[PDB]
Amino acid sequence: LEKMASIDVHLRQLVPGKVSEDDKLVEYDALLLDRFLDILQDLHGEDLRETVQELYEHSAEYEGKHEPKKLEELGSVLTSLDPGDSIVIAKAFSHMLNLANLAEEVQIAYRRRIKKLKKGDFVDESSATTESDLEETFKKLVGDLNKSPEEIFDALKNQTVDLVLTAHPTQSVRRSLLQKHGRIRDCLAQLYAKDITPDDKQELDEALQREIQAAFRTDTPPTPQDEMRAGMSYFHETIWKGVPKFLRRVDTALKNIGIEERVPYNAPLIQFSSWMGGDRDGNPRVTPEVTRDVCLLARMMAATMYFNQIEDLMFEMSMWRCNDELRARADEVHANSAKHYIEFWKSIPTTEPYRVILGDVRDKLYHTRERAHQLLSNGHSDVPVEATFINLEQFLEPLELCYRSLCSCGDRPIADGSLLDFLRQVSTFGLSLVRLDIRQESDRHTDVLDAITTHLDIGSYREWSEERRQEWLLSELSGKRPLFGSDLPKTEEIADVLDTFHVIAELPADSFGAYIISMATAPSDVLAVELLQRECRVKQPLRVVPLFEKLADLEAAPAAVARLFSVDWYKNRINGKQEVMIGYSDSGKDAGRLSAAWQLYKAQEELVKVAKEYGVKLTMFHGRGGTVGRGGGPTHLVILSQPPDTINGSLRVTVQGEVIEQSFGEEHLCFRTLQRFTAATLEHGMRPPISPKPEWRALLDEMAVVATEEYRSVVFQEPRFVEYFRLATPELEYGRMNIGSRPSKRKPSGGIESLRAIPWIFAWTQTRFHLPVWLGFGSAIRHVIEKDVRNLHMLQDMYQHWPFFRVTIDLIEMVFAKGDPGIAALYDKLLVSEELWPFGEKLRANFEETKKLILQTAGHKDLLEGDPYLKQRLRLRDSYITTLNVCQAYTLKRIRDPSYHVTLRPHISKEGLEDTLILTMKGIAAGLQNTG
Amino acid sequence: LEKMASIDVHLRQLVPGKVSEDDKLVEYDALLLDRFLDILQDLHGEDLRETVQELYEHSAEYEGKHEPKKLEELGSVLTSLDPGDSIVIAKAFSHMLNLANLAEEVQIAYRRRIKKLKKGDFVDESSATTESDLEETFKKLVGDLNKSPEEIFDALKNQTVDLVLTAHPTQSVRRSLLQKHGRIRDCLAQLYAKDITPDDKQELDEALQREIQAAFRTDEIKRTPPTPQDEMRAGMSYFHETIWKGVPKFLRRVDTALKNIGIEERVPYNAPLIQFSSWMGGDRDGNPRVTPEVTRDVCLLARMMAATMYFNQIEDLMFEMSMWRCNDELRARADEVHANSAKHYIEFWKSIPTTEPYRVILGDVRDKLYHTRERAHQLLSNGHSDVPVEATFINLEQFLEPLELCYRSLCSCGDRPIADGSLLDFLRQVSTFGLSLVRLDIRQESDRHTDVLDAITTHLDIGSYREWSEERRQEWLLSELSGKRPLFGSDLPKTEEIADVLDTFHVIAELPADSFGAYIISMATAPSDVLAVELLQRECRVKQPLRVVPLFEKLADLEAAPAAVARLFSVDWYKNRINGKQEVMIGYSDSGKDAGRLSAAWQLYKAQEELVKVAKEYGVKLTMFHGRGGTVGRGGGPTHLVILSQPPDTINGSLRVTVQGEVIEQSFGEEHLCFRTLQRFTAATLEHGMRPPISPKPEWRALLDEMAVVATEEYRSVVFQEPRFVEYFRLATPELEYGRMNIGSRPSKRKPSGGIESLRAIPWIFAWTQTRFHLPVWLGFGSAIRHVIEKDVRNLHMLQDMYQHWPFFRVTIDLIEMVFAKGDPGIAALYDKLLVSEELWPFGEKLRANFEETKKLILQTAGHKDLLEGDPYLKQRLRLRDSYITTLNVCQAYTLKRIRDPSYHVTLRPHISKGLEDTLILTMKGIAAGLQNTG
Ligand SMILES: [Cl-]
Ligand SMILES: [Cl-]
Ligand SMILES: [Cl-]
Repeated sequence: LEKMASIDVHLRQLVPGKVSEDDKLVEYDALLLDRFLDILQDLHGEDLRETVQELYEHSAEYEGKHEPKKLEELGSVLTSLDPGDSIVIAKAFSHMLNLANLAEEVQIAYRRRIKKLKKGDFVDESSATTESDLEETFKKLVGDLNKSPEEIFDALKNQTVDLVLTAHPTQSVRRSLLQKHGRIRDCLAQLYAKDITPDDKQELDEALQREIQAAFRTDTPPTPQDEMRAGMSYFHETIWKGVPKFLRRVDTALKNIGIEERVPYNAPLIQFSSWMGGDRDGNPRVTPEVTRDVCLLARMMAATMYFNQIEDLMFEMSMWRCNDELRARADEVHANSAKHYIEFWKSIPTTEPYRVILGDVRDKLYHTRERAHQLLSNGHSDVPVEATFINLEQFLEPLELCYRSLCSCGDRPIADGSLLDFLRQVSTFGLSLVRLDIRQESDRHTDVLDAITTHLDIGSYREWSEERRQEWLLSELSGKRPLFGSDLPKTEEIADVLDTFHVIAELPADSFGAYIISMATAPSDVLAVELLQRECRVKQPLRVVPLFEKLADLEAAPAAVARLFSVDWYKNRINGKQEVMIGYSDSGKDAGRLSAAWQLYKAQEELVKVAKEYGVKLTMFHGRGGTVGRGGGPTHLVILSQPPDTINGSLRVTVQGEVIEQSFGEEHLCFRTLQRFTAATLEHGMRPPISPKPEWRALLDEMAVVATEEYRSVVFQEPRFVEYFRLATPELEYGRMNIGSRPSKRKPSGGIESLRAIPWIFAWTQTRFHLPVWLGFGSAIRHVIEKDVRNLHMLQDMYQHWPFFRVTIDLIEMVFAKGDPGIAALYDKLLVSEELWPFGEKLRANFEETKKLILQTAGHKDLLEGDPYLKQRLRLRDSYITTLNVCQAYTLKRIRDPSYHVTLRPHISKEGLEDTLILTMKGIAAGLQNTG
Repeated sequence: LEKMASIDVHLRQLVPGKVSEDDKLVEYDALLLDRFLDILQDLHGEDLRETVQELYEHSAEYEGKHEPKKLEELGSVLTSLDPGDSIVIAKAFSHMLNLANLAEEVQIAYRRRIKKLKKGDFVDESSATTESDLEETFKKLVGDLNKSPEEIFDALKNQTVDLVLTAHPTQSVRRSLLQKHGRIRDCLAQLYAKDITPDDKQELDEALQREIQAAFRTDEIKRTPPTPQDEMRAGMSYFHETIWKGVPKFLRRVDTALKNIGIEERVPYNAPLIQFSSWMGGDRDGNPRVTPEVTRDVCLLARMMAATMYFNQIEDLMFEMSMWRCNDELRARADEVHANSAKHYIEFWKSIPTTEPYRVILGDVRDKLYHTRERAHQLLSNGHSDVPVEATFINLEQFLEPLELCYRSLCSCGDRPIADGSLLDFLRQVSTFGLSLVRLDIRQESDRHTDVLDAITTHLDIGSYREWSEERRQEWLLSELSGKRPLFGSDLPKTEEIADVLDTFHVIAELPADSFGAYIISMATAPSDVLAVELLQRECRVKQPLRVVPLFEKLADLEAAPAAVARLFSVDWYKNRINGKQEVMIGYSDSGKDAGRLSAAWQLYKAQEELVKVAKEYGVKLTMFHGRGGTVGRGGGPTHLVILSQPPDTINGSLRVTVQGEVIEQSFGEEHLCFRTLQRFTAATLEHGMRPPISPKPEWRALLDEMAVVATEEYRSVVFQEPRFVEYFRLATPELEYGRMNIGSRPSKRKPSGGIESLRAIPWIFAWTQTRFHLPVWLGFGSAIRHVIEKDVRNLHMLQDMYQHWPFFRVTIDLIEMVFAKGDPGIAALYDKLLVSEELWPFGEKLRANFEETKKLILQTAGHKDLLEGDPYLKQRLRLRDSYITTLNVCQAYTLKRIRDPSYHVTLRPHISKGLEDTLILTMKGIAAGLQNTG
């Protein structure tokens, strides 16, 4: 059984050097692959294992030298498989790739940092191995920026990082498999403890095989409640315990620069928001009942976690010396009816006052859970609302009383233990863990107000000009008469909108965040949501957040927001705070990526100018994809790259589902995520990036013109482009496939304009081509190099000295690292008409030229020259991904073309090609993670 | 703040050398003591901290050279304290001693073993650093005895270790304080990781200080002398702490060790290698607070604790059990369960689909567990329920069946590795803990049964069962058990005690057999006592009667015991009722209180010999239950040799031992300590079953018989013949204050009037353990060894041969020597000076001289010049503890003088920073926690 020696040789040939000396990635992945292949031999036979290992070896040789002969060598094997063998092989490479990710995570979490590797500039913030931790950021602020420790502390006090969980564009990984990945990571890490005993190591090996098999032997498009349940798992996994540890580390770093206070436990440095069950944009499956469900489910998970956390808190709080105030409350609580701690104590006596009060809190938490459960499964309760906590103050008040009393009695250290962590958990997570944003297209609000005005015999709000719409909406917001009643013809859509508002109205305000308007263009959209909110009797209306998607919408955004701030009603409703959302993926679908990047920098600049004008605190909400959508260290520089004063201590970022596991799956990875978001926000508030030189802005304006020209000329002007897109890519199968929880085309008939951003990026990411990400950069850089000899030098200056530019270029280079034109050529050869075959050749030439020009700008000879660790990990995944690519291509040809008969091979073991296609989609998706 | 330099100096003088090179004990206790003393300065002032530190330094100097001046300097400070400062200093030294204990536990748990330190004989089995682990025991059985691994495996399959939790004789430490100690041990251990980062180390320091303060600021006196339900709750803490998770880890290590000798099977998941029993809520012997309701309560409470733990564990089990390939049998069960109403996993899944059959079955089991928990809670809190009994698990088989279905099903499809994961741990936990975690034994005096039957026969006009001879008692009992007519009804004059007995039986009949073990008869002397319990059981309608276990306490009861047990096996009814299994109990503390220690030890070896002879004669499998104190009563490594020391064939794969409350924290408080405890019980049981100790040479037997005669003569001549002994015991010792003080949950004097004879064994041992004198343990040995050395010059050599080559003798002597390490005649003399009349002073002086003589003689026997010459690790830890205990000794002595004598006015000192009874209780609890086990 000498197969391990060969896979060892191929892994060492794929990743030759050591990116450090704790570089155990090759060792880790070799171990996981040996154990997996032994299990595979045991379950589906020797023949299956030999076939699989032959496929992987060819894949590694290809990712070695990129010989096109290797790809046909893979294909000859993969097409001769009957659907059963195809499914077993595809499943196998999916789990192998997953194991590579798990090993990769262990490497990242236990890679020792290097102090001597820091260069001293902003480039260090692009990798976790050199980025500034919390305290290095403090000493950067104190030494270089001449900020006082008091100023840093006060900034932290008023800072908020708000992380928004969004639905996975594909497989939102089930909670059970998250747990299994956790056990696998734990077993790996412990197996490499330089102190492990022989028996412990054997039992760890046996647990590792056991877990790999457990994950490999498990097989609707999950209901939005199920996907939400799955998306919330990271709170149980790492975030709940991780948050108080991080805040405590903030306290320590403050003590180490002379600050004697701790960060106030009620200061919302960390907040969590969710779109799961709230985003309705082109998703009729997200109903009012779905939103109510995920709201109550969230309140349930929160009550459970607080309930379970408060018993160990009750065990710790056994003191007797206390406040006069606390003693009064304890004697008060002692006057009542003790069912949830009989296993611990028959009853809580009055000489343990903290235990009395805390026991009453535990009882109210129990009634809170049971009521939320009763509302969820029925629609009414009988549990008195006064016997529960309804707002955060009812909850915080007795805990704060305990804290005051303990400090009163010289027991402050005890208070800074389980109690401080608990208080910080209540402040971070509230009664819901997350606050749900609601998202809907503006057009639906136009439809509702149009049915309303037509019903009042005043005309059609839709035909009205923007100014007339604003004037009517303003006259209604300032009036006292209601707008409509039950007597109102509602279409299914109009009734959905109003019913969603009624459900928001009947639920606690702690569950909701922002009302997000998709395709927002004008102030009347924002006023429409505010009016519909008020007239549906929502007592505390949500803050309305416009989403400006298209490029023209971005240009018109600061005028519309200034006009909104200028009207007295909206100015008194917002009370000096406004949140605006900009969409990177969406805008890229409109006008290419380079143009969306520069337009979003300028648009944020102008929005900040308006916000300073009217005295409003602006919060920029960064949607999905983009430069702000990356994993790990790059994000630190991403945040540092935003224009000066666009953050100002209030950051709101989408954590894309395709990165959320790499970011919160493990204890260390999670802690470092929270650390870098907080540190980059704090530093940016006190140390903005440089203002761009005037020639830099002129150069980017021209490049923006050329890049949007090329992008629209290929994507939108070419007549046969849509046919090519439907052939050289699995877009049709992705939409038909019940994969994306929502549908792809907003209007089923329409073109790419109506195609959503997620399938737009996905379709080209599956083929390792990524055209929506890089297209346009080529002609823009060619144009400026040819127009003036010196512009290359200017470009190289920007990449070296302008953070915004460096992060934009860095993203293009990274996406090219995940690209391989040869595989794309295979897709062309199998799936595209001969009439249309030369077209892909031209686009591929553009791919190569764009790659060379990006290298020239970054001063690099190879891709990712500055981040060898990431190059290593990506090169590792590519060996598995390439196999899922070839399998997906031939499977597509077999699905579309029943006239393509293959010489099948005999069944292998196990002692429908649609399923295999879905496997390859999920696999390739999991191996490429984030692109644009 | 250079105070740290002084406490470091004193600590290094107390423990000078290194018992290894991972000896960080002095570092550990120095760090903890520094942090504690800083907290003490911050809360109660600088003067309080300086006074306390001056006291501790003097205490350590005393435990160094035993200079009598140091004791008067301690007393001089301690008498001048007004009651407030007395409370603060006593509390302070209690928590400091606890920290010495915690540092000691960390040192023991992380001390690396040394393979080169093994000598190759049985002496190695007396210390954790050299004892044989499971695999070393296997290879010792295979190499030296040429046993096949299959024989070892079959022995393990049929071996059972049965550990019985009994009430702590004093402060059964509250669950909360156990948890704080856990956090402190973890901060220490993590603070010394040789790779730890600066911020982590700073935050661990902050957590350590925080936790030490948390423990110091909780009261440990007020409320009630905890109700038996509360004491049971506190006693059950070790299942949540370590035992629940600990059982499957140990069994898996057993599997690995079996693999390393060629055995490919695992220990069958239903095989009872480990069992737990409880007396908490069942022992009524001289304890009227333990009522029938108490028994019903602890049974149902235990059933709740078990259902809770299974409920929480089966959710992770449900996450692991996500397979789809399954058995035809399991697939059928999944389709059936799917036909029903799904309320306990909405946060996880809306409902369980049929393509996850293991999740279907496990979810339905989880539902049944929730109904069981809430139902038992309803029975406890009311008296009835409404939860249908068919919607719960009433016996262990309903519970085990679907889990075995999952295991069989998983193995059918080549998923055996998956089954040997979360599921195997679960099956072994169900088999070990059952539906109750523990089985409650009931214990009652035989005399109470005599009272019940006497009221019965008097009510029927046949005579008084009490006046009847033993043979007539037997004849009547035998005529009644074989008959078809009931014995009594409601029309029966019952005294309060008789009603207690009958209600106890009625409660036993109304509860599941899964909750009960053995009915143990205290002061058992004759077969009529056992037949009385069997009859009262049958006539009180207990459907599945408990197995009856006589407790032979007094020496004469032990001598007559094999005759009585033989007579019991010879009666056809009892023979067919017991079905070939019998458990008999012997009591080490009881026998020592009767006849001294040496005679009770030798008498118990012979008594076990004779009981085995009877069991082999009649073909019955005998189980010896070892009560509290004794040679079988120690902490840690010594138990390994203790078990190996029992007479051949007395164990035979079924061991039942009392785990005394004063040691249970040292044995089950920490992960490693727990694993090694289970390991040494299992390994010692297996080895004794296959490799008995040598049989004693005839001259060793004759010699021990002589020593038994002389030793009982001295012991009874001092305890029972000296008239003023009872007078002295009430002065030189806090026996009176222990009983009057609401300390021992039960009372001391059985009949309040009587002497030591009616005094229970626990207060008897305790009273003398507090004064560092330990008279009940060593008295009689002095004269015995003197007698045999004088009769023949050569007997010393014979004694020295026995200690070196006879395990029983070595463990007995080892125990006496260990108790002597914890003894100090100077402190006992201080108690004499403060509390004892002058005309009785020579009496104590004479007793102390016996103390000295026995000590020297014990040394001569063990071939040692210093105490504990062969176990420096134990000597080291004991020396460490004694420096703290001594201050609590002097304080307790002067506090006793202040309580008894209000005519003793002291020149008080001013109060320091922000009731002598509470002080006394503090000193008792502290000294008890530092001295732990003796005899
Ligand atoms: Cl989107
Ligand atoms: Cl639901
Ligand atoms: Cl006893």
